Amino acid sequence: EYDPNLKSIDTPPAVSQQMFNKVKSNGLGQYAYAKGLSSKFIESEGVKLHYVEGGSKGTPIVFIHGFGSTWKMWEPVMLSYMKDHKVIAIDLPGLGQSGPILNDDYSAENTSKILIGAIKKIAGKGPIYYVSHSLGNTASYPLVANNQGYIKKAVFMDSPIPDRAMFEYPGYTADGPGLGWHFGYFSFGDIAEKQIANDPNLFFSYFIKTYAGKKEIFTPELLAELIEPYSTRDKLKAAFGYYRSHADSIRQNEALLANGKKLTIPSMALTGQKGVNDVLVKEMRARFVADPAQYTAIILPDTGHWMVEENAEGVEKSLSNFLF
Amino acid sequence: EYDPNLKSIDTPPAVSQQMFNKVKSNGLGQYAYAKGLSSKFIESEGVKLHYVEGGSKGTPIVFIHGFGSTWKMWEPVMLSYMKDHKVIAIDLPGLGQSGPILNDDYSAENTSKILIGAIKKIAGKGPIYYVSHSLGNTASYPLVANNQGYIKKAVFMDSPIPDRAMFEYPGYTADGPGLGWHFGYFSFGDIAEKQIANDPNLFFSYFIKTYAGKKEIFTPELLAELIEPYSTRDKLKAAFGYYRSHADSIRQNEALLANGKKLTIPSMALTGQKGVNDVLVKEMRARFVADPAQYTAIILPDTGHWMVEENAEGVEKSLSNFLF
Repeated sequence: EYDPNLKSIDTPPAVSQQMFNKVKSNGLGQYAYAKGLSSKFIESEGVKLHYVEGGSKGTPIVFIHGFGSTWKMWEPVMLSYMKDHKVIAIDLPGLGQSGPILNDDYSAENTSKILIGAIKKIAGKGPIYYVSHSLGNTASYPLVANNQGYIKKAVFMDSPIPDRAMFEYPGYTADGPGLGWHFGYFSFGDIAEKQIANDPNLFFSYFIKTYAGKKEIFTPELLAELIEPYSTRDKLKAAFGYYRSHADSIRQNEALLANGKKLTIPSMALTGQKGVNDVLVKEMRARFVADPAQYTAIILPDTGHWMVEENAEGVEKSLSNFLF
Repeated sequence: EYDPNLKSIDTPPAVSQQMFNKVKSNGLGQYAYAKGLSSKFIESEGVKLHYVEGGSKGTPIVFIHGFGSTWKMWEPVMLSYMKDHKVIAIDLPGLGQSGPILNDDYSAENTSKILIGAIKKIAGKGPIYYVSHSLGNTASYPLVANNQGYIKKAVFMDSPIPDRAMFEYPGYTADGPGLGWHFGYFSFGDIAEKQIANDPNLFFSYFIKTYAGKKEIFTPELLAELIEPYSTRDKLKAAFGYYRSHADSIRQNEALLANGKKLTIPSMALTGQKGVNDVLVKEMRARFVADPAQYTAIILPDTGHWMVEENAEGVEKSLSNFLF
């Protein structure tokens, strides 16, 4: 929730860059994976994807991060599940250590095409469970909707799936900046890319803390680890490509919804009370589920947008109860 | 109207600063006062306001600029009218050469109180005509609603007056970034202030051209003149205070309307088709005017948001036909 008293940092960009360098050179943040996990790369449709996996036996679980995150956001859950499950977290095209989509088509259909080809190779013949967060929800709906069966169950976390309401979210509210404003700023030419690349730490420290419920978790070192992956123009260009492509993704998802392809597999909207809250919950119920008997909605209390950082226990309990 | 084909500049920020310095050092832009016009300062409620005046006899006309402008935006109109009218253009609190509101209360009620005190000293016993553009519309509704009679006719240009719909304007649309996004960005901590201060020429060249119908008018030299007044953290902080204070301004204007304080004097919505377009026209007609017969709506075709820059003759004739 917007906090009018939150201060932005005044760290000089040069000092922040030293922090980012230290993260990479010391193999921290997105480059750090715990015992049991392996970092790999795979080519899909000419795009080199980075992923991390663990486990072997048991229904595979594929985790797709979003904006401000990489695969790394899933590490605690992956470690928790790897004893019983193959666990796979993939960096979204262009983000983390995955290469960019060079024709700039970051629409839901294109990213879904890229992801599914990789998933089929890494996860195998299935079925699998599919867990998505933030921009993962933008990248993934066609993938999930067109692969029900191979996807046995699916979870979308906090952020809305692109639909007609994305043309409606307000830029401003009685509480200050609204859900809609970043969809505009991030698709406003290359301005966000250029402005944020000048001082990624400044923008993201404020941005990340703003949507956190538990702000104290986000120490400067943790913030550096989180922001390093988004510290260059190429990574910001890729991230904001998702936003430029939203009108496309909306048209694509609206077509799926109208042309049969609602969800007939069990699905869950899992959100943070202090994050995006009830938007995804209402959205999926009203528009995305064929039978509400298969739909679970859970809003974690006192939890912001960064759900695994702030409430890994709540995320894990919700996923376990729903998936297994 | 967003332009996906418009490119941002690549001018180094140091080179842009040379341009801003040339503007100030040579008395260009907001510092250039045409023959017959006089630059002055007046204290109101502890705030030092800059204003420019011309003419002597005739019903006075007060002009209030908005975001991206200063008194300077009105100069051609002022020159047109000064032989027959006292003409007065005031820099909004904190903007142009006016000093800041130190407690950050840039709400409609506060800015209206500051403005009306100065206006009554400068313009005299009245009655007067009042003409506003962009953030001037945010600053001015209580002033106008509470001083009808002294204010004999009022014109609001392009931008909406803060009301309930300002909590609704979408951040994103099928045609790209929407009317709502900047209301959120500009009220998001001090992030806009800091990012734009790093390279004002980059942000404003793109912002200004995007909102223009006639983009060719905005040469680098004109843009240097327009951006210089918004080239420092203090000026940007004030500008974005109007945005932080919008939720206050909305509650204040809604309270006015709910207590029946609609306009009962002739009023006009004068907008640019390629600018904010029909939003203000519809808003004033539905919510702000007691008697539709007193209300004039004019949307200038092929004219963007910067109405006097882009169509000085159309603005002058529309104003003249309505006011005189």
